[PDB]
Formats: sequence, C-alpha cells, structure tokens
Amino acid sequence: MKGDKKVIQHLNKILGNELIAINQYFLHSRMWNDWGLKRLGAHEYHESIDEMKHADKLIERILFLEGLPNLQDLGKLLIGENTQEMLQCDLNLELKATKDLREAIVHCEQVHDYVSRDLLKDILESEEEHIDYLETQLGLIQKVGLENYLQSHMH
Amino acid sequence: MKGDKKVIQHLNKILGNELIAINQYFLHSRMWNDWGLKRLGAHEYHESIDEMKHADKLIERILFLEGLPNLQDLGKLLIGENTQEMLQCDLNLELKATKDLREAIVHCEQVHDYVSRDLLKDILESEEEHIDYLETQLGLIQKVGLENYLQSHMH
Amino acid sequence: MKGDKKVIQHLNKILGNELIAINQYFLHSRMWNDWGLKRLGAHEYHESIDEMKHADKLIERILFLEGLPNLQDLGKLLIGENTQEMLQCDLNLELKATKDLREAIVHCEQVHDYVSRDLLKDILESEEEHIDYLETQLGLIQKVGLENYLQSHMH
Amino acid sequence: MKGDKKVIQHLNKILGNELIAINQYFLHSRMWNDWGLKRLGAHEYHESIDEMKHADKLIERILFLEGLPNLQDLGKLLIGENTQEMLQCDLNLELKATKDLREAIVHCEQVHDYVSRDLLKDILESEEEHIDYLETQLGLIQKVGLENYLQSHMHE
Amino acid sequence: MKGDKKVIQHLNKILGNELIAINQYFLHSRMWNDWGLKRLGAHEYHESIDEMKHADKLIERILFLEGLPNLQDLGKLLIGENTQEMLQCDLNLELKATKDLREAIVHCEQVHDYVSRDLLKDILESEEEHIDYLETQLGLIQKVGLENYLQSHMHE
Amino acid sequence: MKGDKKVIQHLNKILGNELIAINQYFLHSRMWNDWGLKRLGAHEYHESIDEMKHADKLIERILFLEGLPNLQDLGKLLIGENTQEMLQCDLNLELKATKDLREAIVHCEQVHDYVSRDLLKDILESEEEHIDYLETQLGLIQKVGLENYLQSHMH
Amino acid sequence: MKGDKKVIQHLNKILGNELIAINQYFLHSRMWNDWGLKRLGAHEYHESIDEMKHADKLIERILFLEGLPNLQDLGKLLIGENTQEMLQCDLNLELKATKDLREAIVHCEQVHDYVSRDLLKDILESEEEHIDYLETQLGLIQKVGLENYLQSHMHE
Ligand SMILES: O=C1NC(=O)c2c(NCc3cccc(O)c3)cccc21
Ligand SMILES: [K+]
Ligand SMILES: [K+]
Repeated sequence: MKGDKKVIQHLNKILGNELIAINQYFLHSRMWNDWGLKRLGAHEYHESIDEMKHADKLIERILFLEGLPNLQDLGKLLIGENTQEMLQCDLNLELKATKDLREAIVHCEQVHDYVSRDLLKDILESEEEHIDYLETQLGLIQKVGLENYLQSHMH
Repeated sequence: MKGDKKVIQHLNKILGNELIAINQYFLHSRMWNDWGLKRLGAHEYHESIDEMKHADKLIERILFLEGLPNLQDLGKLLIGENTQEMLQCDLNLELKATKDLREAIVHCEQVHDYVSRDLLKDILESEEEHIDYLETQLGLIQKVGLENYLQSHMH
Repeated sequence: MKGDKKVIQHLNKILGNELIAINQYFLHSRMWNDWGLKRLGAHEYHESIDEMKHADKLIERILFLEGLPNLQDLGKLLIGENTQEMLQCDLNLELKATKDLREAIVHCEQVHDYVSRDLLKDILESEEEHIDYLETQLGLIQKVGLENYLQSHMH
Repeated sequence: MKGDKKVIQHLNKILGNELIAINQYFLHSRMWNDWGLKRLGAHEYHESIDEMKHADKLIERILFLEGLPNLQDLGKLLIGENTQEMLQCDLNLELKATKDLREAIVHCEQVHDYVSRDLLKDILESEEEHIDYLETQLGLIQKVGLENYLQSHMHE
Repeated sequence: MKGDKKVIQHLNKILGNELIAINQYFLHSRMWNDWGLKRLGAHEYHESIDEMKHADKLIERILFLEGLPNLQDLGKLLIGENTQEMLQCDLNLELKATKDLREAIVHCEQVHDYVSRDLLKDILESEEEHIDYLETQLGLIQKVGLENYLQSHMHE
Repeated sequence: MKGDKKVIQHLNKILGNELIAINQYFLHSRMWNDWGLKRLGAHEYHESIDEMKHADKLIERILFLEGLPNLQDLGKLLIGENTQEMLQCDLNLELKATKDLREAIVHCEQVHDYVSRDLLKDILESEEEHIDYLETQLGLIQKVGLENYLQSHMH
Repeated sequence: MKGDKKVIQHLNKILGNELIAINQYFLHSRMWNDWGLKRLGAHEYHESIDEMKHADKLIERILFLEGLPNLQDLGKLLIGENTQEMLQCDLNLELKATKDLREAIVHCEQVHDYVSRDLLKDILESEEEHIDYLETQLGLIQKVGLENYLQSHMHE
C-alpha cells in the first residue's frame, strides 16, 4: 500500500535509532556479564531484545508501505566505561529517541497515517518505560551507594 | 438500629483518621515504587489496603446504627520527602489514631455498645501492629544503616 | 522525566475527580448493601475499585513526570438519598469527569505528551462505559418500574 | 448441476427474506442489549445467527444449481421501537417468510427438485419454531404484564 | 449519551462499508468453496466474520451515542467472477473503506470524540491488515503463477 | 408388509444402479492407487462404500416389503482410461442414477409409500453431493491444469 | 585473561561479518514475509537468530580476552531484489565469512589459542551448513522451476 514518503523517512529514522540501541544495549549487557554483574546483564539483554521487537515492527510497516527499510546506516554507539556511565549513555540515547518519535507522530497525524502513529505511540510508551527504569537506577546509585547498587546486581 | 449519637461521632472520627491513612500510605507506596524501592512500595500498599478494610467496617457499622458516614472531610496528609520522613509521618499518624481509638472505646463501654467496642479493639490491634512495624523499620535504619536499609528494599 | 507543568496540572485535576468518585461509589455501595440491595452494592463496589485503578495510574504517571500527586484536596461528593438519586449523582459526576478528560487530552496532544494522552483515553473509555451502565439503569427504572428494578437488585 | 430457473428464483426470494431477518434480528438484539435487556438481546442474537445458517445453506444450494445468489437486494427491515413492537415486527416478517417457503416447496415438488424441497422444509421447521417463540413471548407480555416481562429479561 | 450528529453520520457510513464487505466476502467465500478452493473459501469466510465483528462494535457505539444504526441501505457489492478479480474487488472495496475511516477519524478528533476515534483506529488497523493480505495474494499470483496459486488453495 | 409391486420394481432399479456404482468406483479407486494417485484412490474408495450403504438400505426395504432384491443383474460399468475420463464416467453414471431416483420418488408419492420416498430422498441427497464433488474436480482440472490436479492427489 | 592482539582483531573481523549477516538475513526474511513466502521468511529469520548467537559468543570471548568488541562498524549488506538474487547474496556473504573464519583459525593455532579456535570451528560448521542449505535452494530452483520453488515456500 503506497505510503507517504516523509512518513517512511521518519520510520527509517526511528529504525536507525533502534538499531543503535540494539547494539549499545547488547554490548553493555555482555560487559556487565563479564564483570559478574549478571542481574544488570540480564536486564540490559532484555532491553536489547525489546528494541529488536520494535525494529521488526518498523521494518514490517516500512515494507507494507512500499518503502525500503534501511539497516545499513548505523549511527554512533554511546558505550560507557563503568556502570554509571553506561546507564547514562543509555539514557542519553533514549532521550534522543523519544524526541524523534514525537516528531514522527506529528507528521503521521498531519497526513492521516493513523496506523503508523499508533505503532510509534506504542514504541514511545516502551521507551518512556525504559527512561523510567534508567532514571530510577541512577537515583538508586545515589541513595544506596555504588558498591551496594553493584552488589544488588551480582546475582 | 438507632445508635448512640456520640458513639457515631467517635466512629466517624476514627473513619476520618483511616481515610487520611489510606491516602497517605497509598502515596508513600507509589513514591517508593517510583524510586525503585519496590519492597517498601509493596508493603506500604498493603498497609493502605488494610486501612481500607477498617474504613469499610466503620462505614458499615455507622450505617447499621442509622448514622451518616463522613467520607467528605479529609484531614491533613503527612507526606514525607524521603524514606526516613515517610516512615516517621506514618508513625505520627498512627499514634494519633490509637489515641482516638482509646477514647472511642471508653465511650462505647460507658453506653454499653459492646459490639462497637469490639470492632474498635480489633482496629486498635491492627494499628498497634502497624506501630510495631514502623518502629522496627526506623530501628533497622539505625542498626543496618540507611544505605543497607534502602538496598534491602529494592527487590 | 520532567513533564509539562500544565499536563501535570490536568492529571492532578483528573486524579481529584477520581478521588471523589472512589468515595462516592464506595459510600453508595455500602448504602445499597445496608438496604439489602446487594447486587447494586456489589456492582457499585466494583465501580469504586475501577476508579482506584485509574487513580493509581495517574499517581504513577505524575510521579514519573516529576510532579507532586495531590491526594489532599477532596471535592464535593454527590450522595443520593435513594436509588434513582444515587444513580443520577454518579452520572452527574461522570459527565463532569469526561468533560475534564477531553480538555486534558487536548492539552496533551498540543504539547506532544502522547503517552499521557493514551492513559487519559483509556480512562475516558472506562468512564464512558460507566455512563452507559448508569443511563441504562435509569432507563430500566422507567421500563420495569422502580419496585421491580429494586427487586432485581436484592440478590 | 444446472437447476430449474424458477427454483433458483424461489431460493433467491427465500434468501432475500433471510437477509432481512439477519439484520432486523441483529439490530433488535443490540437495541435490547443497549437497554439492559440482556436476555432478550442474547436470544435475538441467536435468532440472527440461525438465519445466517439458513442463508448459508441457500447460497450453497443456489451455487450448486449454477445460479447467482442475490445478496445485493435488501428488502424492508421491520424495526420496532419498543419490546412488544419489535417482537411483533419479527412475527410479521416470519409470517411472510413462511408463506414464501410454502410457495417455493410447491414449485420444487412440481419440478421434482426433492433435495431443494427438503432444504426448504428444514428452514420452514426452524421458522415455525421461531413463530412459536414469538407468539409465546407476546402471550407472556399479556399474562405477566409488560413490566414483569421486561424484568425477567434483564439478566442472563 | 448524545453523540455529535456528524460523528454518528460518519459511523453509519463506515457501518455501511462493513455491511457491503460482509456480504461480498461471504459470497466470495462460498464461490471459492463451490469451486473446490477450500483454503481461499475458509480464509474469506473469516474475513467476513471479522467485518461482522467491526459492524457489531459500530452498531453498539451508535446506539450508545443515541443514534440510529443504518442496516437498511446496502451499497454496491463488488463481486468478481474469477479468483484474481475477486481479490481485486476486495482490495478496491478496502481502499474505499480506509479513505472513509480516515475522514471519520479527522472529524472525531475535531469534536473531541476520542473513544469513537480509538474504535475507528482499531478498525483501520484491521482493514490495513486485510489490504496487506490482498496485495500479497495478488503478488503471489504473479510470482508463482495462477495455476500454482489456485492449486495451493485447494486443500485446507 | 406387502409393498406396491411397482415401488418394489423401482427400488430394484435403484439397487441395480447402486451395484454398478459400487464396482465402478471400487475399480476406479484401485486404478488410481496403482498409479500412485492415493488421494483420489482413497476418496473413490469411500464413494464405493457410501454406495454399499445405500444398497444395504434398499435391500432391507425391499425385503420388508416382501419383494426379492435383485443382486444378479449387473448393468454396464463405465470405466475410464485416465483420470478425467474416470471422473466423467462417474458423473455420467450419477446423472442417470438421479433421474431414476426422481421417477421412483414420483411413484412412491402417488401410492402413498412415504417411507420409501424418504429413503430415496436421502439417497438422492447423497448422490447430488457426489455430483457436486465430481463437477468440482473436473472444474479444478481446468483451473489448476491436469498436471497440478494429479500432483495434488498423489499423497 | 589478556588475549593475543591479532586473535582479538580476527574475532572482531568475524564479529563484523556476523553483524552484516544478522541484518541482511533479517531484512531478507521480512521481505519474503511481505511477499507471502512465509516458509522462506521463517527459515531466514532462524538464520538471522543463529548469526546472533554466534555474535554473542564472539563478543563474550573478546571481552574475556580483554579486548573491545566492535559493534560500530557495519559493512555492506548484500540485499537482493528477488528470491534467486537474495539467496545468491546470502551465499556470497557466507563464502566470504568462511574464508575469514579459516584465516582466523590458522592464527589461533599459531599462538596456541585453542579455545578461540574451537569456538571458530563451531561457527564454521554452522556457516557450512548454511552454505549447504543455500546451494540446495538454488539447485532446487533449477530442478523444479522458480514458480514451483516459490509455491513450495508460501506456507510454513
Ligand atoms: O460524606 C458523606 N456521608 C454522607 O452520608 C453524605 C451525604 N449524605 C446525603 C444523605 C442525607 C441523608 C440521608 C442519606 O441517605 C444521604 C452528603 C454529602 C456527603 C456525605
Ligand atoms: K415482579
Ligand atoms: K505445482
């Protein structure tokens, strides 16, 4: 079904953000596992898988709309060197992702692509839940101390 | 069955205290959840539900006694800004609640409303168990230290 | 995540409406139970619980957006003195609630808070279902007569 | 297998009646549900589904006989505005439906289309059962009073 | 709860489209079954049932909004006479249906009927999924050839 | 119970038709199996068994009516030499069979043998279902092509 | 445990090949699904997941050896426009992948990193199974014809 060209551009931009996040979260996950922080590693793995699910839906929507999904261009991964930096890198990425999602929703609404808007709203809800998680973890580090925070994520 | 007017007044006073506690505990619960202190959030949620159960029994008793349950007047919520303060606000509210319960029981006994006395005694038992819990949490903050106390209430 | 100040104001207004409804429906429920109209009492209890669930989600959203949920200011309960009046009082409350929900949604859309919009839309769907129920009951009182209507809600 | 042209016309006429009944009963059902008369709404929903089943068999038969099932021409829905009227509208429709079924059976017998006759007889049995239900409901309104009758149909 | 008059008109227009689709898909289904293409017949039957579900929700919404659901006016059925034509007729109908859904959503948003908007959005998602299916089937006829495509739809 | 002589003659004629069909379908079934077209062989076997069931009921009815069932006179089998011819031969046989069934029913109705009429009507319904199947298969040969049609009946 | 720097370079090169394959196979899967060729889509999805598992093991090994896994540099995806081209693009990628795996194993053996060699051997066994599958599919297109090949991959 022939889609709006600018909608497809917006969907590919969001897909590009999700592809960064997949790799960034997967690497952070395996770094935490290598350090013995297996609870952080598992949670970050599941964040990576969630982003994959969003990417899948975007790819499927772009193909339905007769566009070409762009899996070739990969933007800059924000990789931290320690736990606090890795969480902050994830948060910085998510805040850019939600800005782009809002701009895409505006355009979908203007051209009456209400199904694409709904898909993007569902993705936005997931990303705001991730922001909540990340803000909460950074706050916990300040409240319980870094050593305790890391201890709680060993097992 | 026509109840004693001053009994009904006392029952409405206790109901008023329970309505404050329902809202105070519910908000404290959701603050703790928002901060990632989910064990505190869950326990405080169940404290809110317990107060709802007491309020239900008071409302039923007042209606049986042909009085009007007052759910309109909401007194001052004591909301803390950190875990230590939230627990102490709950304790301050519970100590006022038990004072009012004792005065209500005195009057029930004087006018031979032994069933209302028994209901208030059961509520007083629950409130003293809550005081025990709160005093114990504040003691644990001292004995294990704040960072450990908060850490223990993350999961 | 810092929310829009007016969005948070609107969410607190909707929360205030839900807090009125919780208490109004809970009292109406216990009045109906006291009168032996147990089917009305049970259904109205479940309406109270449904409003509690909405209030919970609003409180959680407000806190995530770094606002202060207002559980202190309780507006006017609309309490009836007989079944038709109680049903009409619930309906009057719901009609005010849905007007406020629509105004809140308009503002969320304007400032691109699409997740808050979605939460409010879900609440609005529940409130219109409650309006449907209430209008239906008032219609049934006319169709089957008040005595039969009450009879059908004894058990 | 090429059927008799007039048999196919009769089958399409009965199909036409069933298509009216499907919509009329479905709308009546949802009206009753909207008023809180859920027992009437559920029963009328099942009457709509039963008509759908008859329509299905007529469509299948017409196609087997190499005719064209007519789902385009929808006749007049008899929509009532209160319970007694809605039941009476259903009854009025069914009485027309059974007259048409009888005339179609006559013609099937004359041209020896005994399988089409048997299908129409089965549908006629269902429609007479519906007439029994409807006459009974109208009678009950008279016997128990309208308010009680509606009361008894609030809950499933 | 009295709805906006133009919202109710839009809802009745979408209902009208769904009523066409119910009959068109049901007839196509039984045509395919009669030809021995039972997999197409079953899938098209389920498309007819899906449209019935949407019609039901629109009828319920219109009644809640104190309007009159229009089940009397049935527009033009697009009946094909071979598999490719039947799929194309379904697609042509769906494309008209989604245009009307979009215009109705616009108006619901303007008058703040956000619940009606959400219902129409859900229906639009289902109809775009149907367009996906239909475009895919037409594409497969081109890729695998018509004879193979039909062969693959003989058996369930 | 003494039956009408012409009714019994008609029932024996229909029985004769069924006996032809039993053998014709059984042979066609085993030809298709020998050629590796097992789905056609199985379906045609079940057509043979269905005709056996009809023959059984006719024999039982004839005997009840105190006639002599004729299993001796076997009419001409219509055996094809390839799949399309075999299907067409079955259809030609079925078209003769249904003509004879209609004539038999006319006579049963005239002499008020309504039970024999009902048995013949049931047999006629089965035979028209078989006609539907056969016409459909011949149509499928045209729609999917002979090679594909045969391929679909291998397994 | 400090690994050999050239081993880590080789592991990152193989990881880079796996990252290309994950995306190429995922896109090819979703293209085949969009075309209704669901059996090809499903199989290609599972090929993508298999490459993800290999990438995970490589990342884990690189981190254990105190290297930095490179998930940033993504080489050229080879995307086909039709089924035959997509299969050949996958095959071309796999042949490059196995050449790089063999060179990595040579170097692991030279510096006595026998555990890294064993990991790469396991990945190579999987990649040669993928090559077997791809060569077989291309051969089946020649043996049964493209239309039949595609037909056989419509349904899972
Ligand atoms: O909080 C409240 N508890 C009540 O009972 C109440 C009200 N009662 C109205 C009423 C009066 C007399 C008999 C009745 O059956 C009901 C009105 C506003 C607020 C409240
Ligand atoms: K009664
Ligand atoms: K083939």
